Amino acid sequence: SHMASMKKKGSVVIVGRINLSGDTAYAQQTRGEEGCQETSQTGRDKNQVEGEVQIVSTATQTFLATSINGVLWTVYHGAGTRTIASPKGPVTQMYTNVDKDLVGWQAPQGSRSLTPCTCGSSDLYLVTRHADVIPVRRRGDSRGSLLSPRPISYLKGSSGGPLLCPAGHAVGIFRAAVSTRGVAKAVAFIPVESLET
Ligand SMILES: COc1ccc2nc(C)c(O[C@@H]3C[C@H]4C(=O)N[C@]5(C(=O)NS(=O)(=O)C6(C)CC6)C[C@H]5/C=C\CCCCC[C@H](NC(=O)O[C@@H]5CCC[C@H]5F)C(=O)N4C3)nc2c1
Ligand SMILES: [Zn+2]
Repeated sequence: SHMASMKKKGSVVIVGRINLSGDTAYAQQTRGEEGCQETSQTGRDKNQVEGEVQIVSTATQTFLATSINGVLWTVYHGAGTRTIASPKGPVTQMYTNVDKDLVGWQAPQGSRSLTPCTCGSSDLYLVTRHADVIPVRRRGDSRGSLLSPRPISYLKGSSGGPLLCPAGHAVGIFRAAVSTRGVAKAVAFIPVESLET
């Protein structure tokens, strides 16, 4: 049967975190590939969630997700409409806006949220999936220039991650990057003003 064969997409799965709790940022893995794949099909994740910045994966892609205002946020171009695995099964998005490249699920129990920035700073810090902290000078409301131009491979797979102000508040989450000749020159982010409700 055609219809009896039709499968459902898996869930997004938290497979790690970027620990920002001390004086040193570092990535932690909390689930390997096989467990990720199994957890994606069942949607049941018994792992204890911690921190603000999660490493997340689908069957095919991996990226980041950041908790702000009690919502775990990430990019639509990573997560699409997918549910997220939780200790109680798959959890449906409570926010979806493809026009902002944004989705959100209720923050997992045990997680913490970052504080939205109110400083109006232009000195930003992008945290990557590799726990690199990359100085960015803000350009207007939703863009930023890299102070230090690195290869664009350094930024691949960090969408959903936070841009932070000097005090560690969330200014937005990383959405896109602009390069020239393969060197990253600027970034676009979803302002924290939209990361609420
Ligand atoms: C499908 O529904 C939608 C809805 C809205 C929507 N909105 C945007 C902007 C969009 O873009 C897509 C995905 C996004 C991306 O790659 N995001 C990053 C990442 O890391 N992704 S990822 O985590 O690897 C991944 C893929 C999730 C797992 C962080 C970069 C890092 C490196 C980029 C490498 C080369 C790619 C350069 C692109 N450049 C660019 O578009 O610049 C724009 C154009 C001019 C201004 C500027 F904003 C770019 O950055 N893109 C291309 N797709 C969609 C799709
Ligand atoms: Zn701030």
